[PDB]
Amino acid sequence: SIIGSSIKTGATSASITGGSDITFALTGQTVTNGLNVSVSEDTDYRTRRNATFKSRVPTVVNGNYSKGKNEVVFVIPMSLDSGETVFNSVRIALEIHPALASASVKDLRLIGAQLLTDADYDSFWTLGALA
Amino acid sequence: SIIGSSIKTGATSASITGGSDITFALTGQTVTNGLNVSVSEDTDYRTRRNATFKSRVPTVVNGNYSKGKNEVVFVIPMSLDSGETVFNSVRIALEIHPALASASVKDLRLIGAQLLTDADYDSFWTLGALA
Amino acid sequence: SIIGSSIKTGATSASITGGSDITFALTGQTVTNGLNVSVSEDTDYRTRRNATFKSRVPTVVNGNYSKGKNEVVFVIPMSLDSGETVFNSVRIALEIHPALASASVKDLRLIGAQLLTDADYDSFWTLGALA
Amino acid sequence: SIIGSSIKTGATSASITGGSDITFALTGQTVTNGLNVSVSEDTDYRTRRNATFKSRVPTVVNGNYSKGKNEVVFVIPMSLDSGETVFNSVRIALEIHPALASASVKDLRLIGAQLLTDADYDSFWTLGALA
Amino acid sequence: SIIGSSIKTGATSASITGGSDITFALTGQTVTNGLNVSVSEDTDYRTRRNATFKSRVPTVVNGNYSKGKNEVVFVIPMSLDSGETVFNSVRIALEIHPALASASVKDLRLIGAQLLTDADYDSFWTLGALA
Amino acid sequence: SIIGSSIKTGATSASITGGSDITFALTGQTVTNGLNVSVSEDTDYRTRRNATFKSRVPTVVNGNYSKGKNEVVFVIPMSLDSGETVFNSVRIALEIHPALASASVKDLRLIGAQLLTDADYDSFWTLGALA
Repeated sequence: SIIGSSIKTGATSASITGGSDITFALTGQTVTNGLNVSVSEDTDYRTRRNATFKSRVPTVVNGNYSKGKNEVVFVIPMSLDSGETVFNSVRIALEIHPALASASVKDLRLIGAQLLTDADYDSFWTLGALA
Repeated sequence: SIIGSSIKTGATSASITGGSDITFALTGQTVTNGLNVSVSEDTDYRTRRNATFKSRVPTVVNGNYSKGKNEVVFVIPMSLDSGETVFNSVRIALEIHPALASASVKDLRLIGAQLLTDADYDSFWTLGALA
Repeated sequence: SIIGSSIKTGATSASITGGSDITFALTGQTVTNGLNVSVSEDTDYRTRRNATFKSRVPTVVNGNYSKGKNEVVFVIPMSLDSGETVFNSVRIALEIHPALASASVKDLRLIGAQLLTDADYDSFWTLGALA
Repeated sequence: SIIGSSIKTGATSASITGGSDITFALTGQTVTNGLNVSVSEDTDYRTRRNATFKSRVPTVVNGNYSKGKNEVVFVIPMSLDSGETVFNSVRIALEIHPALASASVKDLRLIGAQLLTDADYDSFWTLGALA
Repeated sequence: SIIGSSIKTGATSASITGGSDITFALTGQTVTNGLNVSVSEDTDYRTRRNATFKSRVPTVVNGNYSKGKNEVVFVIPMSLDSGETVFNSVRIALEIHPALASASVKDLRLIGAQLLTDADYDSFWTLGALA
Repeated sequence: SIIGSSIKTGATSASITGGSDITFALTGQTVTNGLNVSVSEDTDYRTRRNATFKSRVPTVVNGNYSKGKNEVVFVIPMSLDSGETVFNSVRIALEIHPALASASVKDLRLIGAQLLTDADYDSFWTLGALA
């Protein structure tokens, strides 16, 4: 279902037919080049979904610029039966050279979002199935 | 607009209002535990957009499981004025522990894709703006 | 009057019948994982009252959490007759394990603040009196 | 909410709109320069809230006096799911040079209490949020 | 024009009759003792105007205070016909001893600004004239 | 207050609603590549405000120009309780490459002046705040 899948490029926008809200607040977990915001709507810190935003800037090397990198890491911590608590992590990193078109940047955001949420990729994401 | 942003958990589904289709086909670029599919709709091999799916399953070691990891990377190549061709990357990795709920797996997929597209973060991704 | 003193747990709130306001503003004195705010209402830099907020979040290590620590220190500087300026300190640290109830966190804040102000301990703080 | 917060100085007194009483009795835990009193109103020793009072006196060094230090440590012990029991600790230490005004000492007690209990600082104390 | 120039001291406030707005957002470039905010309104990072704020607070040596230093640097980047990209700088550093009058501090800010924006100095700033 | 501040670019001109005049006359202090003009209106040299103007023109290396540098430093001298006399400084240095737009030069002058004299930055300049 990965091979021969179809996804929209240059989409006008994307949206979500969704359920309840969730709201971020500042965590004050020291994070270099970024922020930590957790959801103040979960009641138990030991399992509060949080998210970390990072932004590395392009490097100026003798008139040549490297691509920059903007990461987000969203985390669901869960307490195992063993007592050891672990982390379920969705990470999305977007690396862009400044010379790319402002429109292609947003096309890239939306095409990644489709790669996450489309049904064609359900087997891949959930089961790990290649091809 | 990161601090205080609001997104949806337990969404029924996500969708996209957008333009033209793009179709994938298998590339055969060797990728370990993975798969390269490029678009058959772009014509120039230099600038032909391609994605790569890597997959690693939860493996049991010493009686208990290790969280598994499913990466995707979608790439827009562009030739720079200097001659070197550089890649523009969006990379989405998703690491799940086997104990997570089937429903919370899709909640992670949708809450991650919602961090790319939702206008609240629109200033973050484009401008690299921490606020 | 320590032995046998009585204070309130699960208080709805605490309040203060008192005089003039004092307003804080950011100082920029470098404080690691922290923040210096001094009063903009005192005028002399020598004797200008200032507070410092340090914050350390619960960090997971080897599958489980470590209790976090939030310090404050409020300082009244005074110049001594000998010339050396000395600081007068009230320091309030609060260490919470993530498993504590949200309500018991505020119960700790109020039961601690009630140990400063309640007249039973009034002889302890002023006179350094153990009884 | 820490930056630009307002608190009362030279307050006449502070109080607590509160719930049920709690009473301290002598613990006989050997504590240097101080006492241990636990609440005889909790029924299970393994989780009896206790408090420890310490008083270090000013040091006389050739006509010069160091500030003295009066600590209180209030502790909620809690039994984890792991079986290991840990301690939730509010600690309040007040360091005063004897030459400070008797009125400024009590202003310092009350200003620390406000720093604990005011709503402006809820985010800081609970979440660990700086600024 | 520099010799004999007249500028207002003890001014109430300064203003600017001008054109379009520009807004700053936090860059996420790591700066020692400092901050980087760039222009959220310029669309190409390669030429995004940005400002960097450094701050050092007065340091005390055995009762004697040192004048502190607040720097700002504002940069217009431009790429040359050489391909090399050069930074066009304006840097304003204000060094104040704590004992200075609160109003003399703001008089220094305003008198510095007049030294940039009065016509008497146009020849100096633009060309480098020393009369 | 620094993050999110708004300031005018492409401004026509800046002005100052202010108090009394002050006039400069040539000091006759020898300054390399520079000039010293002090205040003809302060009566005691010991505390006469003075300004020093330095200038370096763009230098050409085999056809390539170097950004030139125009410095100004303005000084309020004050004698301390120590007897020691310290200089209170504001220093503005404008470094321009010859290829920059004539109007962008004056826009830099005006935007630098706004960075001193806008309210958004009061906390930064006076105290040293970095937010």
